[PDB]
Amino acid sequence: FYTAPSTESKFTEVLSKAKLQYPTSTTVAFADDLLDGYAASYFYLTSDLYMQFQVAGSSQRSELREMETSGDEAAWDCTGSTAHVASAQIAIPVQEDGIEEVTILQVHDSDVTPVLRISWVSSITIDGVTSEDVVLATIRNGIDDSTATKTVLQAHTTSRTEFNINVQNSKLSITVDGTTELDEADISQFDGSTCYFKAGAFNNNPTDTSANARIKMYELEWVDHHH
Ligand SMILES: O=C(O)[C@H]1O[C@@H](O[C@H]2[C@H](O)[C@H](O)[C@H](O[C@H]3[C@H](O)[C@H](O)[C@H](O[C@H]4[C@H](O)[C@H](O)[C@H](O[C@H]5[C@H](O)[C@H](O)[C@H](O[C@H]6[C@H](O)[C@H](O)[C@H](O[C@H]7[C@H](O)[C@H](O)[C@H](O)O[C@@H]7C(=O)O)O[C@@H]6C(=O)O)O[C@@H]5C(=O)O)O[C@@H]4C(=O)O)O[C@@H]3C(=O)O)O[C@@H]2C(=O)O)[C@@H](O)[C@@H](O)[C@@H]1O
Repeated sequence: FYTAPSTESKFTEVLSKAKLQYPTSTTVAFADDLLDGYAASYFYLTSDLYMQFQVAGSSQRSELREMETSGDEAAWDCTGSTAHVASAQIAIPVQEDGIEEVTILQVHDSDVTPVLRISWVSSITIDGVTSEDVVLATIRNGIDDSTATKTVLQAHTTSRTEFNINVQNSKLSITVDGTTELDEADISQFDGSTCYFKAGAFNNNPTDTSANARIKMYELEWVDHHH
C-alpha cells in the first residue's frame, strides 16, 4: 500500500542512476526495479511528495548508491578534473528516541572509507565546543587514519533544506541554503581512489537499536560537469 518514488518525474533521473541498499550494503532494488514502482516501508513516497527513507538498527541503512545508466557502478576519480555535484532538498524530522546520528549524504570511496558524511547528530564536541541538534560534515583524514575533521554546518531545523556537495580537483565544498559552510576542504588523501555519492538514511550508533531513523528528500540529483 506504499506509493513508489518513481511515480514522481523529479526522481526519474536519480533513480535511473542509483541502486537501493537495505538494510545493509546488499542491493534490494536496482535502477530498473526502482523505476518499475519499487516501494516499501523503508523507501516510499509521502503524500506531500517526499522520498522517505526509514531504517532501524546499528549501522543499518536505507540508502541510494550512485550508479551509471550503463549499469556500471559510479567510480569517478575522487580528485579528478571533472566536477561531481550532488544536490538534495532534505527535511530532517525530529528523530525518534534512541536515534543519535543519521548520515544523509555521503561521498564514498570504492572500498571501505567514506570521504564525506553529512549527518544529523544529537550532540558533538569539536575542539572543546559542544553543539547539540546540528547537521555535521565529517571528512576522513585518510584511508589508514580512522580520525576525521568535523565541521558543524547548520542548526537542525525540520524545514526543507538545500544541501549541495561540489567535488573537483582535490577540494570539496558544501553549501547549505545557498551559504558555503565548508569551503574547499582538502581531500588529496583520496588521490588515486575512485568515488561515488550516496543519499538516504544511515543509522549511526543508536542507543535504541529498534528505533527508526527517518529522512525525507524532496529533490535529489547527482551530476557531472566536464571541465
Ligand atoms: O570527534 C569525535 O567525535 C570522535 O571521532 C572518532 O572517530 C570517528 C570518526 O571521526 C568518524 O565519525 C567515524 O564514522 C564512521 C561511521 O560512524 C560509520 O561507521 C561509517 O561506516 C562506513 C563503513 O566504514 C564502511 O566504509 C561502509 O562501506 C560500505 C559502503 O558504504 C557501500 O555500501 C559498499 O557497498 C559495496 C558492497 O560492500 C559490496 O562490495 C558490493 O560488491 C559489488 C562489487 O562492486 C562487484 O561489482 C561485485 O561483483 O558485485 C557486488 C555487488 O553488487 O554486491 O559493492 C557495493 C558497492 O556499491 O560499492 O559496502 C561497504 C562495506 O563494505 O560495508 O559504509 C559506511 C558508510 O559510511 O556508509 O564509517 C565511519 C568511519 O569509519 O569514518 O566513526 C569514528 C568512531 O566512532 O570511532 C574518534 O576519532 C574519537 O577519538 C573522536 O573523539
